[PDB]
Amino acid sequence: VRHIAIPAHRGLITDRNGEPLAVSTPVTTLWANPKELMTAKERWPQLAAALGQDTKLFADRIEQNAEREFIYLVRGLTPEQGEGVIALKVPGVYSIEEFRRFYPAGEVVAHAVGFTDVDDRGREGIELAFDEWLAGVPGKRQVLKDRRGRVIKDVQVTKNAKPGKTLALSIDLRLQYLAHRELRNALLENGAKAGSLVIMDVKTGEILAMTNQPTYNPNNRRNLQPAAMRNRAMIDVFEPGSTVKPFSMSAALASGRWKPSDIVDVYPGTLQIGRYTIRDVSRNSRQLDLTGILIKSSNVGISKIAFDIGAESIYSVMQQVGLGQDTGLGFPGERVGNLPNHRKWPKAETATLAYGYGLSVTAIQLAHAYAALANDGKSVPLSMTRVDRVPDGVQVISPEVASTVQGMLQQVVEAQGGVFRAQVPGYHAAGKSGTARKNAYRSLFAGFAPATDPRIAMVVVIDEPSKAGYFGGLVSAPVFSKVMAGALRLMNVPPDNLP
Ligand SMILES: *C(=O)[C@H](CO/N=C(\CCC(=O)O)C(=O)O)NC(=O)/C(=N\OCc1cc(=O)c(O)cn1O)c1csc(N)n1
Repeated sequence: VRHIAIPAHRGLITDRNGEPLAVSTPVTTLWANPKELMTAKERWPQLAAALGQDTKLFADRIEQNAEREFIYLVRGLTPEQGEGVIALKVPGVYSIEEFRRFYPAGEVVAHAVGFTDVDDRGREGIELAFDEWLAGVPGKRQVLKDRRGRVIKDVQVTKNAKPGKTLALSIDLRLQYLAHRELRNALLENGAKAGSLVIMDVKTGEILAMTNQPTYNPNNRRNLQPAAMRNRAMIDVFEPGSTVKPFSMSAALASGRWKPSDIVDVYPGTLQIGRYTIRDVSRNSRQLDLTGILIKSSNVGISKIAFDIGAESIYSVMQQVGLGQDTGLGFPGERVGNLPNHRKWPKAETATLAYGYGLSVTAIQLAHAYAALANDGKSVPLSMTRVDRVPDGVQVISPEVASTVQGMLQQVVEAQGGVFRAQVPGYHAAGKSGTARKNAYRSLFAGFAPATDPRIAMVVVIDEPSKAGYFGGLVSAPVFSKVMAGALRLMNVPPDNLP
């Protein structure tokens, strides 16, 4: 080794507004030439103490490595701590300017921003996904070692350590803080195991917030269990249940055979498909219109519509909105989930698909799907980075069918017997709850607002609420209301519910 690489300054990660999220902070690494340290043995106890180390263990280490010309003493200390060891004037001890990451928002954006390893290389989240952009390239400086390893002179500074590039995230730190606090509070109040909350800008494909509970302080990574490190919104796959019925309804409305005032008979709240029985959660209905099917979350109702239209039209919509499909985000450990397909769709698979059983999705897929519906049936590619020029997007559902589904979803939140807990102060809000049985449950609420001209889509996933109430509308809906209210206010969205 006659040439050494100067660690590059890792690029700044900021939120959409330039609020710092990952900052490269100067640190100092101490290394030694054992052949030189072996000539200053009386100095070892002073040095042993200065680096923390036990006196005899430190000496054993230098005696074993006595023939080597380089070893690390201690990596990434505070510059002043490094200074304090250099000030001892121990022959063979040399310093290196190094970089370590500091995460100002800490636990609030841990899962999204991720973290770097010992070597300042991206390991998790955005740190890894954008490692090439962030890392830059180290620089080579020529050194002059006589023979014993003693540095005489820096001959030629050929290549300079090119710093990493800045990266602005789509995340709004104000919305992220609001989402994190409200999800944390919901978990406490419901005695929940875990939770996820995703906020999307419907017009840009931007992830405005992505929070998971439990979270970790990335700055104090020691002791940590992977349960708090899981980026659940992108990794945890679940059956979306009744939250996918608006998509089955979109295929119904696009077929030409269905209108919202159409009536379905769901009595007695059960439907036998030979060996299999479709069962409604509440079984006190007979005739329901299409909005009623969504309000009462009738699996029987949607299965009957599904038999009429075919599972092919339902599969298509779900697939086009991104459920069980690649998000193109390239995040570490990102699960794609599953949208089963068939040549010939059997009656049982048709029903289960219509009501969200069998298929598995991520919180991120569900939010993106709701964003397409909120964005007048137009799907915009997902983004974790600030979007300056909006991509063209794909018309996945017709503007008219999307507008009708929106009105129905507004009625799911507003109408008698609906999800009144999702209601947003001064705005019309639209959405659908879900309760997936795992005897444990996953509480879901997906929606968007203002129901008039939608701006933001939101998915709230509450994993295992241990209180008497577990339905998505009891558990996840009040979280949506609070976070949606705060987000509409922060983005200065005009109210649509005035006289
Ligand atoms: C939608 O998510 C449905 C219906 O329940 N949804 C509710 C409950 C509130 C209410 O309407 O009274 C909501 O909107 O919050 N979810 C289910 O049907 C699921 N589980 O419930 C039990 C169940 C499961 C099942 O497979 C079945 O055929 C019948 N029942 O009763 C569910 C759907 S996917 C999954 N893992 N669970």
